[PDB]
Amino acid sequence: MEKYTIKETILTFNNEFNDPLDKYYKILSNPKIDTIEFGEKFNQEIDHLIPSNIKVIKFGWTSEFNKDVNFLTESLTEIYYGIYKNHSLEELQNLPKSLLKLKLGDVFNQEIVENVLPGGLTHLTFGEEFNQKIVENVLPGGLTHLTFGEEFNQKIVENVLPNSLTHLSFGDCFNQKITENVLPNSLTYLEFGRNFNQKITENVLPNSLTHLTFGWYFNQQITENVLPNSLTYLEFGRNFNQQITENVLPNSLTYLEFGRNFNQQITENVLPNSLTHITFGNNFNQIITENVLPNSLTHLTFGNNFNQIITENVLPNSLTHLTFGDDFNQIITENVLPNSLTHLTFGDDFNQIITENVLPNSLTHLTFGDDFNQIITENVLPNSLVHLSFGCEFNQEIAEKVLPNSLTYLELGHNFNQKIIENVLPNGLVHLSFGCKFNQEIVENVLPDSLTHLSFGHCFNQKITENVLPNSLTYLELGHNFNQKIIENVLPDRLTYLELGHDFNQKIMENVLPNSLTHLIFGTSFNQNLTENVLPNSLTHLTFGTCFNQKIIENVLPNSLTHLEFGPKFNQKITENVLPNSLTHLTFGTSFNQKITENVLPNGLTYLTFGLRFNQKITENVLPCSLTHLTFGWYFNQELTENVLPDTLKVLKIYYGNKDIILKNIDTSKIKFKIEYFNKN
Repeated sequence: MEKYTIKETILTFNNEFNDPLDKYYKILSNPKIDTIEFGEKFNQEIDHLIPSNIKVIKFGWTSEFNKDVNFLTESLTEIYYGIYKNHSLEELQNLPKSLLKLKLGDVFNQEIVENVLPGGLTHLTFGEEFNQKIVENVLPGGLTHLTFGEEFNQKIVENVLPNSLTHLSFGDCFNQKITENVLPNSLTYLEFGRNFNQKITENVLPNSLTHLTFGWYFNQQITENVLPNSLTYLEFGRNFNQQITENVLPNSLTYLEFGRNFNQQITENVLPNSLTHITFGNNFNQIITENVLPNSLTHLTFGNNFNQIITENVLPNSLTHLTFGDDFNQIITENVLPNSLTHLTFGDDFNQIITENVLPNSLTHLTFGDDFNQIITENVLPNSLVHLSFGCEFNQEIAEKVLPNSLTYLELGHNFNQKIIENVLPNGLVHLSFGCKFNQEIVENVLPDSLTHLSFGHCFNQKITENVLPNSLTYLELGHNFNQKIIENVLPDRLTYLELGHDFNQKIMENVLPNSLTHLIFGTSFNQNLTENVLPNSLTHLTFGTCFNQKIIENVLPNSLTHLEFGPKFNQKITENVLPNSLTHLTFGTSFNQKITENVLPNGLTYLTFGLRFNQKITENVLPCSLTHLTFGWYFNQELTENVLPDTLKVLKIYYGNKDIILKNIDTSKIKFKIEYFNKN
């Protein structure tokens, strides 16, 4: 929060770092760093202050840097400038001939002429404001990637783009005609920006283009033999809404995406059989008939407005993924969904009855939307289904033979609150999740013993008695309102994770928590005293919630515990032999402010974090002898001495505002550990 940081090869300065570099040469000469990342505030000379090991200088788009730069290392290969950086043409002419990748500053807006940009450059990106003409032999001859900024809107004529270019991206304002032989024969990716709305005729798109993306305003017809036979990816923009007739989409296309406004009829022999992915935009709402969709289609996504009926032999037998939008709510009868379909997702509005042999026997994943709320009877859900998710409004009874034996994942939605009796949930269910409103009794032999994960929503607040929870349960999450006593022989023997909710605040007696539990999480309200042999001897992680503020005496915290987190309100004395010797990570909450004497903190503790309000003196032989990471809070305001800190210490985390008081008696220039500062904002 007040430093620089090294990761892999990239050194990143602080986002607030604005200091001269004269003294960092040593730091920057570290032979394992390739790049420097500067931030928002840095605005200092970098001319002769950069060793030649760093080959990439990335400034970050909001950088405040605007210094004249004329002596970059002749080993630089990449540099990217930010929003406030300008250039003179001299500066660009002084760029090193090693440069391969360049983003110009966003202020720059002067005509670049011949023999200015580095000749060997391969990647060029113009700044936001650049909008000057470009003529022949201006762009480096071996350029491969060219990206224009927002404001560029100048004509591009023949032989200005290198015949080596593969990637071309226009910005928001570009809107000039593109004529024959302007786009290089090597181009593969072409992206137009917001305002491009110009006709595209034959022999304009090269024979090598694979990816074509239009932007917001493009809305011109696409005629026969305009799209090359190499195109595999075609994405239209918001406004494109022209009819696509026969033989205009090439026979190589695999991905087709429409934008918001496309809403034209699609007849036969328009969608090439090669297409695997089709996505419609928001407004498409035209009927699709029998032999229209390609026979290779695997993925089909409708937009929010689509709501036309789908009859037999419309969906191809290749389709595996089908996703409906908000508005779809048409009846689906028997032989409509192909027998290849594995993933079916409905949108908000779908709420039609689904009868016997509508859902194909290949379906593995069925997701309903907000409104679905019809009864589901026997032989409706197929026997291949593993994953079933209901939406907010489903709230119908689920009878015995409704859910298939193959189901492993059941998620019930916000409003579901019907009774669940025996032989409803299939043996084999692994994940069961109840939504907000579920609050019905769960008696025994209801939850399948195969279940491992069980979580309840806001409202569940029913008793859990004996042999109710399945034998294989490893994960139990209780919700906001759960506040019932948990008794002996309720939690099963393989439970490792138990999370209690906001309201839970009942006493826990001795043989309640199983000796398999490793993780215990108390909610906001828990504030009951914990006594001896209550917490099991397997527990490694203990987290207290907001309100827990009871004194912990000896032989309460188990001898297995490694990670202890107190909550905001915990503020009780901790004396000798209370924290187990196994502890390695200890975190106090906001309000803890008690004196800590010697022989209290386990010596094997490695991570210690005090909270906001802690402010007690630290004397000798108080801090653990193994401690490596010590963090104090905002209000800590005590002198630390070198004889008080253990020799193992690696990192001390401190509030900057109080450094002068905390480090009064510490030569920062002779310590073996690293000091990290934090701010209030």
